[PDB]
Amino acid sequence: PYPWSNAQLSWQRTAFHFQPERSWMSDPDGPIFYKGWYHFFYQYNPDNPVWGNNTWGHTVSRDLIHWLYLPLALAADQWYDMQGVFSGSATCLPDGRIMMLYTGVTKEMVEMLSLAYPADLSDPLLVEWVKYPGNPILSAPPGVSPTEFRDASTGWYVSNGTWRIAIGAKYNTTGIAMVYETKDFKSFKLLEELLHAVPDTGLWECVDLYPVSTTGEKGLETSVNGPKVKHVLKASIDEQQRDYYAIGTYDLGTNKWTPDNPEEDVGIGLRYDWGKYYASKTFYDPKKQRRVVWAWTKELDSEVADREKGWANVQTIPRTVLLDQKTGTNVLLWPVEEVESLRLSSKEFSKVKAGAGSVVPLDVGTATQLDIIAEFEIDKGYNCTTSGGAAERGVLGPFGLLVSATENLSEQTPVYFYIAKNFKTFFCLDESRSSKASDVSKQVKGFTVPVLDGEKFTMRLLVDHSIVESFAQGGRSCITSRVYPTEAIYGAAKLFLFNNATGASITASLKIWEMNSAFIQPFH
Ligand SMILES: *[C@@H]1O[C@H](CO)[C@@H](O[C@@H]2O[C@H](CO)[C@@H](O[C@@H]3O[C@H](CO)[C@@H](O)[C@H](O)[C@@H]3O)[C@H](O)[C@H]2NC(C)=O)[C@H](O[C@@H]2O[C@@H](C)[C@@H](O)[C@@H](O)[C@@H]2O)[C@H]1NC(C)=O
Ligand SMILES: *[C@@H]1O[C@H](CO)[C@@H](O[C@@H]2O[C@H](CO)[C@@H](O[C@@H]3O[C@H](CO)[C@@H](O)[C@H](O)[C@@H]3O)[C@H](O)[C@H]2NC(C)=O)[C@H](O[C@@H]2O[C@@H](C)[C@@H](O)[C@@H](O)[C@@H]2O)[C@H]1NC(C)=O
Ligand SMILES: *[C@@H]1O[C@H](CO)[C@@H](O[C@@H]2O[C@H](CO)[C@@H](O[C@@H]3O[C@H](CO)[C@@H](O)[C@H](O)[C@@H]3O)[C@H](O)[C@H]2NC(C)=O)[C@H](O)[C@H]1NC(C)=O
Ligand SMILES: OC[C@H]1O[C@@](CO)(OC[C@@]2(O[C@H]3O[C@H](CO)[C@@H](O)[C@H](O)[C@H]3O)O[C@H](CO)[C@@H](O)[C@@H]2O)[C@@H](O)[C@@H]1O
Ligand SMILES: *[C@@H]1O[C@H](CO)[C@@H](O)[C@H](O[C@@H]2O[C@@H](C)[C@@H](O)[C@@H](O)[C@@H]2O)[C@H]1NC(C)=O
Repeated sequence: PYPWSNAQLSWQRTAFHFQPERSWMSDPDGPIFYKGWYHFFYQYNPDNPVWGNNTWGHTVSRDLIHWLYLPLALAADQWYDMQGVFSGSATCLPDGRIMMLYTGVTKEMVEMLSLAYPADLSDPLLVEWVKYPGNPILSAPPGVSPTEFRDASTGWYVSNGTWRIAIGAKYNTTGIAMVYETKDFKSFKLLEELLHAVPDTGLWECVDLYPVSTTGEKGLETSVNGPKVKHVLKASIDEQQRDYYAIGTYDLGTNKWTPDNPEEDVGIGLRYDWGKYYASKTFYDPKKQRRVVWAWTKELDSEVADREKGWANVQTIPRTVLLDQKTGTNVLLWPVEEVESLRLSSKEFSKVKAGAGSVVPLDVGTATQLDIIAEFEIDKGYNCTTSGGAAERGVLGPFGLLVSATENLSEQTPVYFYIAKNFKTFFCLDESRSSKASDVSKQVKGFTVPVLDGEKFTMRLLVDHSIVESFAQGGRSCITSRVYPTEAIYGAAKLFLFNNATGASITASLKIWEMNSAFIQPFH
């Protein structure tokens, strides 16, 4: 347990990530774009920087970056949600109505579906929210435990006025997605056919079903279906606390979602992000025609420090989701382009050489609010999770960057590539020496990333105080983590290009932008 100082703790607050004024924040709730505003809701504890007393916080922005706080949307003030207003999604009907479905928890820990809607649809800020007088609207079916009945998805249209929603759950150890039909969002009929099921995964929370285009570069409206359309099915795997997705096809007539590759099904395949990244939710953005993904990153320090600093957890910069057309077997996640409006000034590092076992300093000034874009070239079984990080030297790795580093390398956070034997390219983030404090996470995170002939090894890094977001090969693989250094803070945080390979030297070109505050404050 580290004697954290006020100066060390205040430094952890983010400059441009969404974060409430104080206290605990969790799952993204009912993201929508309505009347010129991006709407974001989130699990929020009014009382303490720990999970509990769940309410829905509410915030708005013109651009998905410059957020403005609004009053609480939903409180724990009805018998059916007295134990908490858990997560939920929004469906926007063609008549202009917004239906917000959420799970409310009773004093007996019973989870039941409820309906909320705006008190005034003419208000673009959607400040006030009303709970349907006839709540609660749906309780667990005979095969599902009433204490584990959660997370209604955004609905998709069938025909004749009927919509479909997904509620994840489990049969014994099999993860499942149930589908309910409705016409009025007040009565729900359980379909006999499950959306999909995968053995040995466990509880599926926060289930997401959405379509992706195979030809374009735009997101698809949630109800879009066809023979040229593929469907991503995503679930939060409760037992692991990590989000998994799979690429497949969905048939309206059958209601079955079928994976493109059974060996990479939901829960046993790929993730949006290989780091700390949970309860991810997507919404369709009509203005720029994107599908955007929200996900929260938990603190990786001690609860003692969380209580000391008075706040816990952040949301990541929202990302676009698009099908990787060059592989056909993964998605591409990339920060929304509006993050670039935070860029103040740039510095370029052209063709910087880094020999075997070397470390090259990159003078950028302050290295705590950065947007880094780098390309790597190599001049003329492994597993990130069980590797020794940047210390484990190989013939063609590890090489990459050192963020949140100290002058004398006493604290460092490597984000790196590793080429192992055909070639498997690994992308990892190494926490093992991030901080001199022992009451923080020290794991090494990462996975393989596809690298195609003719491509340079590229990485993007978003450095924002206590949170780093990393992107390999244009977003084929992402790693989000938290850092809590004791010395590598304020002016003392440095950036390094590093090569700890033995067999080769690397040549990197970089560009580094300093990043402004998102100026997240209350609404005017
Ligand atoms: C979750 O796990 C439980 C416990 O294993 C499953 O219940 C078990 O179902 C078995 C059938 O697959 C039962 O075994 C045999 O039943 C047949 C029926 O003709 C008989 O020939 C023979 O005498 C066996 O007993 C077993 O009795 C039962 N175990 C318990 C403790 O209840 C459960 O399956 C689900 O519930 C049962 C009651 C059936 O309705 C199944 O169809 C149903 O799937 C597992 N849950 C799921 C969703 O698969
Ligand atoms: C790379 O190395 C890591 C760390 O060893 C592997 O992840 C670990 O997988 C273990 C299972 O193979 C998990 O350990 C336990 O599994 C048992 C099942 O018998 C559970 O009952 C128990 O609760 C444990 O969880 C463990 O969760 C996991 N460790 C960590 C730190 O994540 C990894 O395997 C891969 O990742 C895991 C999360 C799954 O997705 C696997 O399917 C997947 O293969 C190793 N990857 C390799 C060898 O390819
Ligand atoms: C590149 O690889 C080298 C070789 O692994 C890395 O140097 C090694 O760093 C580790 C971690 O700090 C050192 O282990 C330490 O040992 C000391 C006692 O000697 C112990 O007090 C610590 O608790 C820790 O276990 C190790 O000394 C050192 N090895 C060598 C040969 O230098 C180096 O850090 C890597 N470069 C990076 C990450 O930029
Ligand atoms: O906040 C409600 C919302 O969160 C979800 C998905 O994140 O899971 C709820 C869940 O998570 C909490 O569990 C423990 C609290 O004991 C805490 O360590 C963790 O950080 C929390 O996120 O709560 C129950 C426990 O009561 C767990 O089954 C589950 O992980 C989602 O299901 C829900 O809508
Ligand atoms: C939810 O609200 C209640 C009443 O306002 C708070 O007391 C809870 O705080 C927790 O419970 C009290 C009795 C004490 O043990 C404190 O240490 C706890 O944090 C609050 N619940 C949560 C989970 O923050």
